[PDB]
Amino acid sequence: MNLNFSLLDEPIPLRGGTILVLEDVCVFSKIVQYCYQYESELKFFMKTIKESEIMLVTDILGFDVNSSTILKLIHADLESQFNEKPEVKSMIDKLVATITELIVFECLENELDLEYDEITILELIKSLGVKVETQSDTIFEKCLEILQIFKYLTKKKLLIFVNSGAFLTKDEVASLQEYISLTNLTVLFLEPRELYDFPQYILDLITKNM
Amino acid sequence: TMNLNFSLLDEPIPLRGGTILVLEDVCVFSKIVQYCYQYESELKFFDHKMKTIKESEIMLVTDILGFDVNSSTILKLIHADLESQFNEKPEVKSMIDKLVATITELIVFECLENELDLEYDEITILELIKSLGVKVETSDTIFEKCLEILQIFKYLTKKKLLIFVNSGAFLTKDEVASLQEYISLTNLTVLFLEPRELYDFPQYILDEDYFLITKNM
Amino acid sequence: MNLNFSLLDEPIPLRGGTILVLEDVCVFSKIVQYCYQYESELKFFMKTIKESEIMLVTDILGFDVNSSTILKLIHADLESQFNEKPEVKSMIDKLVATITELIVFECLENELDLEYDEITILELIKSLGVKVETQSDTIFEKCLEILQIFKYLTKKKLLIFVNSGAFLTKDEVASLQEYISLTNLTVLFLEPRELYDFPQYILDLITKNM
Amino acid sequence: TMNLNFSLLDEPIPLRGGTILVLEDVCVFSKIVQYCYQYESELKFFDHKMKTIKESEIMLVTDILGFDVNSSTILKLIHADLESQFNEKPEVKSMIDKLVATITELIVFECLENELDLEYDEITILELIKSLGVKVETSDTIFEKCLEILQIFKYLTKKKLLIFVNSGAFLTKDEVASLQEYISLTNLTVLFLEPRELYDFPQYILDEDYFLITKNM
Ligand SMILES: [Ca+2]
Ligand SMILES: [Ca+2]
Ligand SMILES: [Ca+2]
Ligand SMILES: [Ca+2]
Ligand SMILES: [Ca+2]
Ligand SMILES: [Ca+2]
Repeated sequence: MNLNFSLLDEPIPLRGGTILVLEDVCVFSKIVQYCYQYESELKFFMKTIKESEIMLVTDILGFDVNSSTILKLIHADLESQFNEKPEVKSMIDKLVATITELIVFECLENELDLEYDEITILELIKSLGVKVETQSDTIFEKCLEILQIFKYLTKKKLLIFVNSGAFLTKDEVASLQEYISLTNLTVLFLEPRELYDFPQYILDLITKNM
Repeated sequence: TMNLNFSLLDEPIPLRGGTILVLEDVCVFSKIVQYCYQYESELKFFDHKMKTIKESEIMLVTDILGFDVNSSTILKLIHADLESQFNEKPEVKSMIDKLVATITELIVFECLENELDLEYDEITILELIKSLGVKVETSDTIFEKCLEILQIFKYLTKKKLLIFVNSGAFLTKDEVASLQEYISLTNLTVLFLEPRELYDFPQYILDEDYFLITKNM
Repeated sequence: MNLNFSLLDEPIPLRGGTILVLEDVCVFSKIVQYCYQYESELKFFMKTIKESEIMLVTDILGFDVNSSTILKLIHADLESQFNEKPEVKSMIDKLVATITELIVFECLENELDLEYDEITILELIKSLGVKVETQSDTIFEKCLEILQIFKYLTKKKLLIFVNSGAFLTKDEVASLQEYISLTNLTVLFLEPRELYDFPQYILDLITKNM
Repeated sequence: TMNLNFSLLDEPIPLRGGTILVLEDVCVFSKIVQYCYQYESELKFFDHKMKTIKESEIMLVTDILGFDVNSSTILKLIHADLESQFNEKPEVKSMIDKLVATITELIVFECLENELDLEYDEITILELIKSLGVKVETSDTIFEKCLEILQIFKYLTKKKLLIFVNSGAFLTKDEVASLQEYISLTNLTVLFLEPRELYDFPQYILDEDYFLITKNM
């Protein structure tokens, strides 16, 4: 896909992980703003990328990777992990039947006439309170987690990181780029300065280290 | 055992077991029914130790079909109750613990396998009970719903008195009898507030002047 | 409109306030039930009356006349009462402008740059906490209030009172019937015994006191 | 006045007025930024009386455009604040009371006229303030939003320290200057955490070994 705005000679292609450097403070500021307020001067497309289809990250530690929407997707994912393990899943079914059986007995014994449905694997997973751990995150760890929840969000097409290179070591930028490619994601890193020596675009428009 | 008293009453009307109280004057009937709804006040219910029966200890029914046997208040009581049955069979509890610890590891196993750094807390018995969807079985007549209400009333130990308002009009003579039989066996204390005599069962009758007579003893 | 079910020789017409007596305990019970569970053996129509279009009252003191939906209608009603009093409404506008003016001044004086919209009559009415008083109701008073909120509910077509005559004096039944007719309502009173000497239907099917 | 200290620091870095702290090593920068987010802990902020600055007394910003000047937390503070301005002008309060009592009667008048038996409570100043929809005016640049954030930070007396993270990258030299001027006039205590030197302003610079030098004094 592509980024374009009127002052570009030609669209900036966005394939996999793209590092875009805006060395002029005023233009760094304006482009970050247009991204933030995308709806618009700046265009991503040759169908246009809707606003809802873009996720923008400026505060890494503050970004919520444990939204109801994401947890649902994680939990579903975990359940589907069992569908590749018929032997183990069947055992779980048997453990839950035994549990169900002990509970239904307590129901019979209760003075009330009680009824019930069933306990599901998904319900067990929800009850266990599974979520992404983030309390201890380093900034790099959290970047990875965002990438990883991003992959679940089939609706979202572009992830944009704002001014994040400053927090990452060379090997860390390396590790993130590698994960992006392995996962077929599309991610834009908006930077105010050249980010080490990775392939990257620079508007003063050139490319460096290809 | 129990007592119903207020200002205009010559004597307190005793509530023992199932009691049919006929308020023959419309105005008296409405007054008393209204007072029950407004209980907090003019009219008093108290046990034999002269301890007052509190609002919260009374269950007041006029809309039989509407009464919700599966109210959140009730379901929470039951789920808690089920959990506690477990907490009194240490061997069964132990079994529950082993099964949940194992299902837990198996799930956490998939968590580790997952790309994401995942944490979690624990699965509790209450959570299993709530996930299984335990609830009170649900009755295709008003008489049948009355029995159910009685069963719930007996289940709820904190509710001490059940008042049915104007329900006689819905019950055959055999049904009234079935009701009072259940009430007898299970030792309930139930007040049937009626606007007129209810067949020929023993019952109190209170006239225009709040004078009490019994009938069919 | 009409009530019908298979055991009737002919539909029972429902015009204004109708008293229907079911002297057989078993049939009183069954018909109350079918009303309760209307969706169905019992028919009200020659288009059929949808279930949502019927309001059923068995517990008079317990019925909620202060629902969000009703309050909205009451409050709107009150506002529209002002639209027939241009002089007074204009004065209220002037009182509220003065209020607005004192508040906006406090806004100017506040260190923050503050903005605002306007205070409306409807907002004043909501803020005042206007609702039907019910805490002290006698059963008769409450019957009247239900009738009175019923009139607001343009969607609802039939109100049914179950076994309520027992609570009402002759003059009270009289007063309710009178209000029903004056307000062009349609109301069914289901009774287990003859209700004094009003015009009424009786299934043992006859009419009495016409 | 204020101090930033922790384990690896030779000396505590003083926070007086507007402070630009350059952490030149990526790892140090990330470590410190991460520690600010996790503040509750390794890193300490304390005033001159050695009283600790609490989590709640710090305002930590990285996402400038995202900061919500009209948060429910803030709006409640402001509305309360507006009410209290009234409670200190007895003559104006008095005027407010008269106007509300009159509008009230006029409304209650329509209530009496209404068929329904209507009750009500009262209209309060807070309710008028909230009905009028008072809120903070809203800025079409990041620099402009920074000023707004500073204005809010000054307004919130319980917030004692403001930390901007990596915001230098967005500001021209004249804008940084405008910011620190506002901070000076209004006496704010602001920490700018930067990954590299910020133009040629006075600033602390902390190296790989947590040795501190000042620059451009
Ligand atoms: Ca289930
Ligand atoms: Ca983590
Ligand atoms: Ca849990
Ligand atoms: Ca408004
Ligand atoms: Ca009233
Ligand atoms: Ca109020």
